[PDB]
Amino acid sequence: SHMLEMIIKPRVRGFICVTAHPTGCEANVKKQIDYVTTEGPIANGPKRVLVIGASTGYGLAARITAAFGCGADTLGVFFERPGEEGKPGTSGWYNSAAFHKFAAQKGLYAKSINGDAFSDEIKQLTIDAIKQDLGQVDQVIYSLASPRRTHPKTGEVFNSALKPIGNAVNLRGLDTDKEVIKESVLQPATQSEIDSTVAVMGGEDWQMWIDALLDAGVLAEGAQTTAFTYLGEKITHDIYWNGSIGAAKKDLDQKVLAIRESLAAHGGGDARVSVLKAVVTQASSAIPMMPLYLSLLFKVMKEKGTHEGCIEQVYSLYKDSLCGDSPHMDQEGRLRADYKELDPEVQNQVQQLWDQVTNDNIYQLTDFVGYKSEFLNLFGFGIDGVDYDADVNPDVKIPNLIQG
Ligand SMILES: NC(=O)C1=CN([C@@H]2O[C@H](COP(=O)(O)OP(=O)(O)OC[C@H]3O[C@@H](n4cnc5c(N)ncnc54)[C@H](O)[C@@H]3O)[C@@H](O)[C@H]2O)C=CC1
Ligand code: NA
Repeated sequence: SHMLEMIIKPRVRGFICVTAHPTGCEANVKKQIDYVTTEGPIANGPKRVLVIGASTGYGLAARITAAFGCGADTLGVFFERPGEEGKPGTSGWYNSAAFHKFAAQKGLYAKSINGDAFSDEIKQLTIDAIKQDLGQVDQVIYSLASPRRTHPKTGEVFNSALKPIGNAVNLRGLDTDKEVIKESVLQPATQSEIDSTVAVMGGEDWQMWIDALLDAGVLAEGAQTTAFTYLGEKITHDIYWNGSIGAAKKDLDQKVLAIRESLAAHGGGDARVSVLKAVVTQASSAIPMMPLYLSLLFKVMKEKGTHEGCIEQVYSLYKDSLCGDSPHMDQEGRLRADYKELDPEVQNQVQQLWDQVTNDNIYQLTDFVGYKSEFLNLFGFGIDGVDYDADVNPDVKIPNLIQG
């Protein structure tokens, strides 16, 4: 009778929210779109863009930036769960439904492919879509965050590890359920754990993608590809940059060589690793220390007027560096968009606060309030203008969605 609709509220445990709100996710996507259109157009951008990991976080922001900033037709790949009666879909599903809605309103092409981007099947479906619709693509954004990867050949399942390397580490953090500041000791990764992490979050699959598009002739001349990375403040180095996930990110710096080699022989193509700031996403919230680190960083950067989320960061990456006349390069040939997080004065303040925070001063020393708000926003909760009291049909459909 009324069974087709429901009132959807957050159900949160740690860094996991098992519900998502379709109306709220739509409004969140609209907010990011309106940011881009308010900042204004970006000149000399790609007009045909493939985003791998296009449904949430930085990849969603890249899709929105490319489409509503550069005016691009966009093809997205992601791995999300559709809604069904009584069972809300994932936020990325609802985000992507909204993206298709708003793109079509603006007369922009938007097609998506839902499935495992690590697989040959999904690469071929993507190839088929480009051939049918666009001819070629000018830019490929590589923005996957995953705990696992099934090798497309051997069928071996690799699982990522988020551990330090060498020595065990005493890592402080904020338990967001209990609101306590506490520490735990993380054991170092074994060689197998490191290899598995490089296999998942390293650059092999990115390479596989560019080669497959190349072989099929659906990569255009003067095209560009970038994969997102994080270097972070020195305080994050034990768990991130110099940890197992860092070994994977370091591999991007090496794969950006052979991939760039393949592309540069193809009409003068290129590849870069783009370094971005820490933001609240499904991925970051799951990394040890990150909820505490983000709570502090948010506070410090807000004090300086430099706080940004996904859309602000990616908009500036496109405008300043991917398409801009004065790009921000480092000594490694990485594109850097993260310098405001890495400023020595910011690092110093974050470090001082890191060593002062307790159960009783969390709200005086940090922006845990902001962290919590942004975390809920990911899932479509706490958004302006959304009536959370209203029943909603969780079964939200997407036109031009190819299910793998
Ligand atoms: N979150 C952060 O602070 C930062 C993240 N980055 C990097 O940006 C990239 C994206 O991260 P986030 O935006 O944080 O993650 P996210 O969790 O918001 O998004 C992950 C995306 O990958 C997709 N995905 C995951 N597995 C897939 C699969 N097997 N097949 C197809 N799609 C799949 C998801 O659908 C989603 O679109 C990552 O490389 C991450 O390391 C870089 C700087 C900092
Ligand atoms: Na992403």
